[PDB]
Amino acid sequence: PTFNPPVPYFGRLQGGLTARRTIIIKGYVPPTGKSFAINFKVGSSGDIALHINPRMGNGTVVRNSLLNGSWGSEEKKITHNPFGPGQFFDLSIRCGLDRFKVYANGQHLFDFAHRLSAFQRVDTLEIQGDVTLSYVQI
Ligand SMILES: O=S(=O)(O)O[C@H]1[C@@H](O)[C@@H](CO)O[C@@H](O[C@H]2[C@H](O)[C@@H](O)[C@H](O)O[C@@H]2CO)[C@@H]1O
Repeated sequence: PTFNPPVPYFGRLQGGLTARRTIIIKGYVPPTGKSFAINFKVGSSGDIALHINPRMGNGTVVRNSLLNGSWGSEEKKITHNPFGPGQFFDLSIRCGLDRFKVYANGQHLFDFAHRLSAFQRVDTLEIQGDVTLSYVQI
C-alpha cells in the first residue's frame, strides 16, 4: 500500500525505473533502531542499482551498488544526517540520466552516479530494517 506500508516493503516500478521519475519515502527512525536500507533492485532478488543504508550506530548514510553478486565502493559523504534516532524524515529520490538525486526534508543529501548504467532495468523498490514508513509513492 501507499499509506502506512509495513516493513519490509516490496513495491514494483511501473514500466521499469524511468528517468525524471521521483520516489517519495516519508518515515520514522525508531529510537531503538540501528540500520535500515532502501534498495532499488533489478527483480525481487537481483542486482541492487542503489542501496541506501542509514546506520544509527556511527550515524552514517552508506550508498553502494550490488552488481554481479558483489558490493562496489561505498559512498559516505553527507552535509547532514536526517536519520538520527527518533527523527521523522521526508526523502525525495529522483532517478536522473547520469545520477540519482537525493533530498531529505527539502535539503540535498547526496548524488549517486549510476553504476548499473541501464537504470531502466530496476523494477523493485525494497525497504527493510529498522524503520517505520508513513507514506511511499513510487
Ligand atoms: O544488505 S547487506 O548486503 O547484507 O548489508 C551490507 C550492505 O549495507 C553493504 C553496503 O556497502 O555493506 C555491508 O558491510 C560493509 C561495511 O559497510 C563496512 O564497514 C565493512 O568494512 O565492510 C562491509 C562488507 O564486508 C553490509 O553488510
